Amino acid sequence: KSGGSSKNLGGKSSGRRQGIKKMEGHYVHAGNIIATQRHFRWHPGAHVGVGKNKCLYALEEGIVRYTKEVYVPHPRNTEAVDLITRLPKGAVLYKTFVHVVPAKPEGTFKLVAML
RNA sequence: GCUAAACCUAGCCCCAAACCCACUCCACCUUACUACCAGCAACCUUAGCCAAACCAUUUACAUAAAGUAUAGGCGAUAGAAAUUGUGGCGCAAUAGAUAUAGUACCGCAAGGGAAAGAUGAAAAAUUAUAACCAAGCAUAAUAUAGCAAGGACUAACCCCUAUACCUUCUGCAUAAUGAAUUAACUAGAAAUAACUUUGCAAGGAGAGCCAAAGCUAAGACCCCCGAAACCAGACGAGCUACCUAAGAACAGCUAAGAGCACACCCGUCUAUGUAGCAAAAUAGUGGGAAGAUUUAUAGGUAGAGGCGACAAACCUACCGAGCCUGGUGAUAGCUGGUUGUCCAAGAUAGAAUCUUAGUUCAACUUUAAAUUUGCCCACAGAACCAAAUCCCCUUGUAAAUUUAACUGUUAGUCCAAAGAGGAACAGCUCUUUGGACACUAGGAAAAAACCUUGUAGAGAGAGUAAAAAAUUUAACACCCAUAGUAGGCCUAAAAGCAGCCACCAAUUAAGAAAGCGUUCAAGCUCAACACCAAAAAUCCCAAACAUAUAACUGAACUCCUCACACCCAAUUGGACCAAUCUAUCACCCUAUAGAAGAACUAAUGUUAGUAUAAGUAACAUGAAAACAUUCUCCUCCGCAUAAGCCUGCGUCAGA
RNA sequence: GCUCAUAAGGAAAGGUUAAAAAAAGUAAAAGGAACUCGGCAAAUCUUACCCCGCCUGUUUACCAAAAACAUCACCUCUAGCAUCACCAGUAUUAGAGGCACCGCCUGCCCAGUGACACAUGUUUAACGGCCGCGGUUAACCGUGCAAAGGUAGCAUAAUCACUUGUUCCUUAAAUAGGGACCUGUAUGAAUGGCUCCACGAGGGUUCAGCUGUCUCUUACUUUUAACCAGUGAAAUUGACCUGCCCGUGAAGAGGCGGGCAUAACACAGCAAGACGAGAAGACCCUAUGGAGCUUUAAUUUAUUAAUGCAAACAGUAACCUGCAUUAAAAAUUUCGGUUGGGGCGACCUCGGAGCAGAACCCAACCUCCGAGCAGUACAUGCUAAGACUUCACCAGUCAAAGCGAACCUCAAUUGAUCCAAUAACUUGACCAACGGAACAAGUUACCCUAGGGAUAACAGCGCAAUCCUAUUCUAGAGUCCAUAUCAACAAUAGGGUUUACGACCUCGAUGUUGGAUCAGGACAUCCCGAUGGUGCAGCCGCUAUUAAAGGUUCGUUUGUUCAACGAUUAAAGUCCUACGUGAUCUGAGUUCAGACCGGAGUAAUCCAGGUCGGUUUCUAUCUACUUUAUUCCUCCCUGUACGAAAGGACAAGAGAAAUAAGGCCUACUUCACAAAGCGCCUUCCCCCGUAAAUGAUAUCAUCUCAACUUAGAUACCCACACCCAAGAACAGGGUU
RNA sequence: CUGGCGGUGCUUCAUAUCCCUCUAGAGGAGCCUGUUCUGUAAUCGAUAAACCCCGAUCAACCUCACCACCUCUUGCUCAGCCUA
RNA sequence: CCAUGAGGUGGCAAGAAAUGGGCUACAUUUUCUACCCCAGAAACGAUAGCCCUUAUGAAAUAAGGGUCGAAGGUGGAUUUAGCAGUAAACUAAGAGUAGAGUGCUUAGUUGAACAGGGCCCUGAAGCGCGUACACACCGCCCGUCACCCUCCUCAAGUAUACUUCAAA
Ligand SMILES: [Mg+2]
Ligand SMILES: [Mg+2]
Ligand SMILES: [Mg+2]
Ligand SMILES: [Mg+2]
Ligand SMILES: [Mg+2]
Ligand SMILES: [Mg+2]
Ligand SMILES: [Mg+2]
Ligand SMILES: [Mg+2]
Ligand SMILES: [Mg+2]
Ligand SMILES: [Mg+2]
Ligand SMILES: [Mg+2]
Ligand SMILES: [Mg+2]
Ligand SMILES: [Mg+2]
Ligand SMILES: [Mg+2]
Ligand SMILES: [Mg+2]
Ligand SMILES: [Mg+2]
Ligand SMILES: [Mg+2]
Ligand SMILES: [Mg+2]
Ligand SMILES: [Mg+2]
Ligand SMILES: [Mg+2]
Ligand SMILES: [Mg+2]
Ligand SMILES: [Mg+2]
Ligand SMILES: [Mg+2]
Ligand SMILES: [Mg+2]
Ligand SMILES: [Mg+2]
Ligand SMILES: [Mg+2]
Ligand SMILES: [Mg+2]
Ligand SMILES: [Mg+2]
Ligand SMILES: [Mg+2]
Ligand SMILES: [Mg+2]
Ligand SMILES: [Mg+2]
Ligand SMILES: [Mg+2]
Ligand SMILES: [Mg+2]
Ligand SMILES: [Mg+2]
Ligand SMILES: [Mg+2]
Ligand SMILES: [Mg+2]
Ligand SMILES: [Mg+2]
Ligand SMILES: [Mg+2]
Ligand SMILES: [Mg+2]
Ligand SMILES: [Mg+2]
Ligand SMILES: [Mg+2]
Ligand SMILES: [Mg+2]
Ligand SMILES: [Mg+2]
Ligand SMILES: [Mg+2]
Ligand SMILES: [Mg+2]
Ligand SMILES: [Mg+2]
Ligand SMILES: [Mg+2]
Ligand SMILES: [Mg+2]
Ligand SMILES: [Mg+2]
Ligand SMILES: [Mg+2]
Ligand SMILES: [Mg+2]
Ligand SMILES: [Mg+2]
Ligand SMILES: [Mg+2]
Ligand SMILES: [Mg+2]
Ligand SMILES: [Mg+2]
Ligand SMILES: [Mg+2]
Ligand SMILES: [Mg+2]
Ligand SMILES: [Mg+2]
Ligand SMILES: [Mg+2]
Ligand SMILES: [Mg+2]
Ligand SMILES: [Mg+2]
Ligand SMILES: [Mg+2]
Ligand SMILES: [Mg+2]
Ligand SMILES: [Mg+2]
Ligand SMILES: [Mg+2]
Ligand SMILES: [Mg+2]
Ligand SMILES: [Mg+2]
Ligand SMILES: [Mg+2]
Ligand SMILES: [Mg+2]
Ligand SMILES: [Mg+2]
Ligand SMILES: [Mg+2]
Ligand SMILES: [Mg+2]
Ligand SMILES: [Mg+2]
Ligand SMILES: [Mg+2]
Ligand SMILES: [Mg+2]
Ligand SMILES: [Mg+2]
Ligand SMILES: [Mg+2]
Ligand SMILES: [Mg+2]
Ligand SMILES: [Mg+2]
Ligand SMILES: [Mg+2]
Repeated sequence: KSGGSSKNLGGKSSGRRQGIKKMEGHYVHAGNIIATQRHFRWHPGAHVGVGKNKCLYALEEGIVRYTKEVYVPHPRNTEAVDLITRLPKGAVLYKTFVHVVPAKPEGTFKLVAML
């Protein structure tokens, strides 16, 4: 027995727990993490921030909603521009975005005093 | 009825209170119980087990301050002061002091250690109580068969049923340990904190301690036996190893640490013995037997040591270092056990750990309480390199979150599918989804895991779920033969089959040839025409019928009369209760509260008697006789003494 | 100290019979070691060899008595001296060591350790070592390195498999014994190499004699056994009203599912089972439980002696005490985890790919890819709503804003407490055994203890990777000729007999192989019986089926079944029986303590290396048991049938020999009023596998898984008391 | 006994000789010149005094009698023979 | 014996590998110029190609005429002859090549040292010693392992033949 005992070590990693934390229809508050995962899964949509680990987190109190909108990234990403140019005429990427439909308003004009 | 069973009084533990004893007569440090004569003696840090999962520094010897400061491989732990101020809710011969006594017994020695008895006013009462109560036997031996029991039965057996208990482990009669019963003893002491009920309240408690509803007081919770092994000093050279002083022994024969051979020293081998003669024996063959020889007496060498012709052998039957005392009831992830009745809830994804036989967290489970949403939920929502899964309103329901507690689980096995390595094998090792087993019920033969089925009782009632293996392949249409010829290439040769070509066509109507056999041709058929699966070793294993009408039998499942808390491992929450003492009327034996040395089918548990092999193994005493005496055999044995014992086969009376 | 057998000293037989088994003695018809690993009890009394040890002597009282231990002889080192020994001694004297007398010898090396301050070197008779690559079965060439590179010598060793060596004998067989070869690659010199005078309870062979060890055992006495009288234990027991076969069953059933059986107890033997009975298996494994031994493992020098300093006095311009070093040997401790049993090999932290395919999720002694970092600012600044969170915790990740300036990329890429530096921001780990004791090794076959078949060596159990047996298409051979016969590439069925594989009860015990008596069963049949084919002119042969009623040798070696060989008969078959049977036996060794040979190891110890020897218990309780024809040789068949000659048979009858069983002492022996064999008599029935009349499905033909015919139980029996050929008692026969 | 030989002894000579002194050149590169011969169809004889600036006083062919290609029996020679 | 011969075109004349010799020049009077012996400076070598192939010719090796006008670096033992027209320098004709240079025969000019001492190396002559040598030191030669091989001695246990028996 040599060269085939257990030289292929290293595979002893636990689960990273990276998925969806607030499914669609849930009343998420401002600041809660919506999901965490590697590689841009759900691109940022309306009222959805992005941290450093390519994660998402709600910014306003509302219900989470997912749609399929066209993808038009920033010209900075030369790789994205190249991939787009490599597509034919009638071609669309259609990525998965995330939205947060706001419920409450930003404020209300209340009566202070009668002068 | 033999053997048995009980008596309870002597004495023990606690403190409550004082501080105790001690030479008539001789004798006692030499060899202790010895009338008598010329020689140093004293003061010493205790170690160690154990806990930090090892272990070195470390670990204990009135109240409050305060378990604070402080010290501490700053971790396990240790831890001050100033200030303060004359009886038993005991024991009653396996209990109580070990005690009738520190008695024999082990013993040369330190050292360890038990029981004696049972009526009373008269035992200078003759004369016995009332038999009854466990274990072993008699009155009284068995009469097909099989966990010693049930339904029964008019009856014992005969009929059907069911695989001893506890512990472990996923799984049990298993052939895994425990066990002969009986009587006695024998194994959960409490903690910061938490729950319930009393009393007062922003205060209570009989200074001190706690206060954004708190404190006080009570009730309720933390097992036993079991090593190897260390420390300090005693006791041990009377046997073994060595040394010292003075003594003893060694026939004879042949002839010098010479040879054979008495006594004598040790035992290389056989046989018997193996609970024997002996916790190391009996005969010869064995080596020596004027010398490194054996031994009588006394003294010296004692464990971190002594000794040692090294056997790492011996030092009082067991020496890789003898026993005792006090630390040690040492420790121990480990074997074993952990006592009365009944009801209810009650099976776990994983991680860390000098770690996978152990511990913590998480998760499962239990108790009391405040809150409201817990599960299948429907459109929809949830990725570029198949069964599926998450959220999910109405809808079935009544379950879920949290607070405060704390023990218990955290080694699993099998089945259907995805698999992973192995041989697309293993009652093979490990995951994912579901079920079962650890929990009873009816079957597949005896089955854990397979099919059906759960809320617990009776009735000599009714209706159902699962439920009984089937099946025998081999013929065959079997009438019948001219020729252009030996076509051509190679083949001396294959002409019809060593090899290739086209494969025509005359027979009236069909192969330049589909097989067989020829070196080669010779011969025999055919295409077509004319009726035509079993075998392995103790002996195969339920009797058994193909022919009376499809439906029966078949549970702890459902129903019928009553009332229902009365079928889980570990754990948890509750209702009762045999015995004793205490305070209460009782008083032919019971109630309210206070306590547990409070409740035995087991811990190769201890004490006492008794079954079991078992009347089996072991065993002796030479013969006749007038018990005067005589006869047969053996002898390396016998005489006195140093070592050692203390009256230990003579008489008198009874055993 | 005495005569050691006599003037001393004692009674081996409680009484009857002599069942079975064992032991102590007497003899034995032919052999004298041929059963046996061994000449191991009893008798002769004895001849020649090898290894080792100088010979005597001692060792493990209590399993190993030696090939070990010690020295008369040689050699190494230390000591210049007197009052307790060493010493009332003095260098030829003593102390500490290596080897083994005597003879031939002790060849080389201080790189490394130790001892000598020897002015830098000595010491190997101290610890230890004496080499490799290509060549006309090798000298000598080309060389590399150090200390030399095994010199002499001995040889298949007590010397790692090769090993049962080669080689010639010793016998009928020789892994037993011995004459020579280095090739012993790991022999080889006072860790001593070789011969030899005497010797060995040391370990292995052998020539002429020897015995019951066996061939084949028998008769007698005693011990001893049974009954009648007495007393009188222990190991052990859950209760037993206790059978057998098939299958299951925590995996070998007297109590389970189905069948066979079963009147009651008692003695006389039994050791197959009740995984039988005595010891918390001694072999394997766990223990942050121990102890012995060894140092260059982690620590302290308590103690001894010498060193430098201090006080301590004499000199000038000599004893104690305290502080650190050195050698000795002393004082405490440990020897981490995984391993489909333990060591060995490998691993110990983290990220990704498939298992885990569509929220998360899960296993690495399953197959892979990577990292203890890498590049520019230093607003990588100070604050703070809400969340994710490697399935716990400790540890990690995103973030609206608020103040201050604007007009980071990557995937793991790491480090907790205490402690230390630091005036103070801040920093300190290959703690990788990476959730991390502040630093600790090797062995135990001299081991102890608490436990484990959670976890091993033998079994049982399940698989069938390996093998064997049969069949299927023929590939290929077999002179034409696949299928008389052999048989590739594959598939279908049976095996658990070999090697493993899994550890499911059996480590508070299942005693391990051969060899002895005894054998039970199965046929994949070696032979005796019957058939078909054949490369069958006959025997000798080959193949396929039935038949297990029977038989299945004598010996030489190595402990080994297996393993080689000599002669037989027709054959010297396989397999299971817990590698059948140790409560029937055996010890040869396999698990032990001591020693030797070569090696590993600085040392203790070990080679799963080789041998010298190594206490084998049981008093029976239960179940169960304890009395009924086989072959070979010979004679008429004889030289027959068969050819080309050699060669050479079928059946039947008869004589004799053995096998196993049933009997006897009158001849022969052991011997005597008996019994036994070596001596003598008897032993008898076919076995299902084939070949044939007669005809249909299938008017042919045709043996019948269509109808019908051929080779196709006899034996023993069932009316008190004395002796016995009957018997342990009981029972039986005779008693004119 | 003759001779050879001697790092063999003694004595006498060497007059560019053997040294004690002195001259131009080889021991530095290119053309010509040779040799053993790898190219080849290609003489190569001597290959240390006795052989190479020897046929060389010269290798476009003539030197070259060596083969790629053709030649002949009277072979200009009563041949060539440079084939040993 | 119908060539192993020679005759008709072609060729070898570059160095696998080793190398002597003739010329070019390795520098300060090298290379340049005047006085026909009145001085200095940079401190110089087409060595071969290409055509006319010169010298000829069927066909061209140092070339007379058009392209290298530079680059090499007096070297260590040893070596050649030279006692004076010698060593060393400065110029021409030509045997022979049809064909020629830097070679060779002849014809010319300038012109050293020491010209003295010894066998230490070498050669010769006279006396003499030794000789295992004689195709004569390039000799004989001694001892290391042996095939076709010729023999012997020792050797523990073995097999065969043989003397002694009775002279007791
Ligand atoms: Mg992975
Ligand atoms: Mg403790
Ligand atoms: Mg501790
Ligand atoms: Mg005070
Ligand atoms: Mg008492
Ligand atoms: Mg008491
Ligand atoms: Mg009774
Ligand atoms: Mg019963
Ligand atoms: Mg229990
Ligand atoms: Mg238990
Ligand atoms: Mg288990
Ligand atoms: Mg049992
Ligand atoms: Mg409150
Ligand atoms: Mg003594
Ligand atoms: Mg002794
Ligand atoms: Mg012996
Ligand atoms: Mg015994
Ligand atoms: Mg002796
Ligand atoms: Mg003697
Ligand atoms: Mg004597
Ligand atoms: Mg002790
Ligand atoms: Mg304890
Ligand atoms: Mg542990
Ligand atoms: Mg147990
Ligand atoms: Mg109890
Ligand atoms: Mg329940
Ligand atoms: Mg750790
Ligand atoms: Mg398993
Ligand atoms: Mg269960
Ligand atoms: Mg019900
Ligand atoms: Mg009791
Ligand atoms: Mg027991
Ligand atoms: Mg008990
Ligand atoms: Mg008995
Ligand atoms: Mg007697
Ligand atoms: Mg008797
Ligand atoms: Mg005889
Ligand atoms: Mg005999
Ligand atoms: Mg035998
Ligand atoms: Mg034998
Ligand atoms: Mg023998
Ligand atoms: Mg003899
Ligand atoms: Mg000796
Ligand atoms: Mg012993
Ligand atoms: Mg002995
Ligand atoms: Mg000695
Ligand atoms: Mg001596
Ligand atoms: Mg030596
Ligand atoms: Mg060997
Ligand atoms: Mg008896
Ligand atoms: Mg009796
Ligand atoms: Mg017992
Ligand atoms: Mg069974
Ligand atoms: Mg049983
Ligand atoms: Mg047992
Ligand atoms: Mg045990
Ligand atoms: Mg301990
Ligand atoms: Mg300990
Ligand atoms: Mg392990
Ligand atoms: Mg978490
Ligand atoms: Mg902002
Ligand atoms: Mg971690
Ligand atoms: Mg660490
Ligand atoms: Mg540690
Ligand atoms: Mg040993
Ligand atoms: Mg096994
Ligand atoms: Mg063929
Ligand atoms: Mg197991
Ligand atoms: Mg075991
Ligand atoms: Mg055990
Ligand atoms: Mg047992
Ligand atoms: Mg058969
Ligand atoms: Mg066996
Ligand atoms: Mg047995
Ligand atoms: Mg020893
Ligand atoms: Mg030796
Ligand atoms: Mg026995
Ligand atoms: Mg009996
Ligand atoms: Mg009985
Ligand atoms: Mg010629």
